Amino acid sequence: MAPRGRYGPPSRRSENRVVVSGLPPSGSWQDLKDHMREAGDVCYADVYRDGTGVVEFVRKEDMTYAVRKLDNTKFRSHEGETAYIRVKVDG
RNA sequence: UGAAGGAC
Repeated sequence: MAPRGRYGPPSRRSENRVVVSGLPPSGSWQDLKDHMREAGDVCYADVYRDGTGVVEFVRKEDMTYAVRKLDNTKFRSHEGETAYIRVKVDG
């Protein structure tokens, strides 16, 4: 998606970010959108390969919704396993 | 996170 082969804003940018912690080592930015889609129209995510990452939606209200209904609930990844996530406000 | 995105 609109690559540049160099450092910079990855692909979808944001406005209303929230952390996603407790994530399995299987997680990635690609799978975070494929699941927070429940909370709303997530458009960007980022991952730190260490059990933490971030995600954002087209509307800031869908974000606080993702850390009140999609916090402390199941999440899934391409590796074939699942774990809870502890969404946070941002950091 | 050696530098970005659909990676599988």
